Amino acid sequence: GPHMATGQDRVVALVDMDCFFVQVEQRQNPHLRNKPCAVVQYKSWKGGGIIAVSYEARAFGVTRSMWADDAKKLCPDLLLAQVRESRGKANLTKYREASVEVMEIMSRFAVIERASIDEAYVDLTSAVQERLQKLQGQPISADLLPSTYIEGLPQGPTVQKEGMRKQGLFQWLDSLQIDNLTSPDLQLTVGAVIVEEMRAAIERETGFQCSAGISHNKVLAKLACGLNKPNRQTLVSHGSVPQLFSQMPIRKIRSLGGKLGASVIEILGIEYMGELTQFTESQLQSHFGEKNGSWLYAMCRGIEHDPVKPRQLPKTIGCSKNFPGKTALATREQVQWWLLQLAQELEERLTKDRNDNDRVATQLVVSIRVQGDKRLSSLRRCCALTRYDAHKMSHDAFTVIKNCNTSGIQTEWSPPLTMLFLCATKFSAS
DNA sequence: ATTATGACGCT
DNA sequence: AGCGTCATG
Ligand SMILES: [Mg+2]
Repeated sequence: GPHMATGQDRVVALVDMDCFFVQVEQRQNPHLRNKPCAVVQYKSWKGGGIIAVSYEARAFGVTRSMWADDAKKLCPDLLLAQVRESRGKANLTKYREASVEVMEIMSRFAVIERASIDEAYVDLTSAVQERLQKLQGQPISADLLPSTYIEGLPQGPTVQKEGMRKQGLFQWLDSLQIDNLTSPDLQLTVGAVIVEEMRAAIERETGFQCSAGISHNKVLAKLACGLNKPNRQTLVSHGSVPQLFSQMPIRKIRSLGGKLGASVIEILGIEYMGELTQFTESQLQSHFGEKNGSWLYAMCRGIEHDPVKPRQLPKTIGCSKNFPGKTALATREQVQWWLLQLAQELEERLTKDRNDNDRVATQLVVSIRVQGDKRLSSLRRCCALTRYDAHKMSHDAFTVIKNCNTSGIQTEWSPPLTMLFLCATKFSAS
C-alpha cells in the first residue's frame, strides 16, 4: 500500500531521429525529400544492402536488411542514396557528424545518454522541477503539446488521426491536477512540453525530425517512442501500464527481443508482458537469475531503475569490414592491406576524437571471423594502443592475429578471413 | 551475402 | 581478459 514503490520519481525521455541516415541524405539532396527513399551500403551485390528507409518507402514494404534490387521490386520508384566509400569500405563519418549536431542541441535542455548514433535518453526530472516552479500553478494548454499522444486515451463514452490525438490529449489535460507540484502525471506532462521544445529546436537548427517517448524510466520511454512514429511523441503514464502491457508481446520490451525473451515465453507459458505480474520475484529469479528476475518483477509493473548515464560521446571507436562469400581474405598481403585500410580510418577518427574531446584511447581490440564459424567473432584479442599511427596499429593487429593462420605457408592465409575489426577502447582524459 | 557499428553482461 | 547477447520498430 503506502510503502509499495511505484517507480514514479523521475521523468525520462527517449528521442529517436526518424530514419536517420535517410534524413541526413535528404537534407543534403532536396530531390530526395518527401519521397520513398532508402540508404544503401555498396552496390554490386544485389544492388547493395539497405540500412535505412524513409516512411514513404516503408509503406511499400521496404525494410532494413533487404537488398536494393528486392526493394525495387516492392517500390519501383524507390530513390537510393549510397554510403560513402573510403579506403575500400563504407565510411559513416557524415552520419556521425550529423548525430553530433543533434546531441549538442539536446544537451542544452538536459543531461543526455547517447544510446546510439540516432537515439538518446534524456533525464528531465530537474528541468521539469524548474519549469513547474516557473509555471506558478498555471494549467498546461493543449497548444503546448501539438505532436503529443497520450497512450491509452481517448477512452470511454471524428474518424481522423489528428482528431483522435487531440481527443486523447483533451481527456488527459482535463483530468490533470495542476495544483500539485509532486504529481507524477503532471511531471510527465511538463516533461512532454519540454520534449516538444527540444524537438522543435532540433528541427529548426538541423532540419531533422524525431520521435520521442516520455515516461518514468528508460524502458517505458523507449516503448512509448515506438507507439507513434514518425515526427510524433508519446506520453506513457504509470497508470497506462496495466492496459498497455496486457496485450504487449514480451519481445517488444528492450532487452527481451532475443533469447532471454524467448525463454521467458517458453518457460512460463505466457505471451504478454503483463502476464509476468502473476509470478513472485523469487520465481522469476529462479528461472532467469537474480538480476534478470528482479528486473522482470519490477519492469512488468512499469518500474525500472537504470539511470540515464551522463555520456554524450561513444565509449569506443571501431572500424569493421565483412568479407563475405568469395571475397574472403586468403593471402597474407591481402590481410595486411585490409588491416592497414581499417587502421588508417581508425587513425583519422581517433585523431579527430582527440582534438574534439580531450581524451586518448589506450586499448586496441582486434577481432576476426574465420570462414565457416557460426559465431560473429571467431576471435578477439587486445593489445596496447600507445600511439595514433595506422601502420603501428595494423602491424600490432597482425601480430595479435597471425597465429590463427593454420596454413603451413606464411604467404597463404587459411582458413580465409571473413571479417576484420579494429576497435579503440579505454579512453582516458588528456 | 541480415553492414557496420556500439551498448552491456558473464565468468 | 575473452566471449556472448541485444540492438538498428
Ligand atoms: Mg531512428
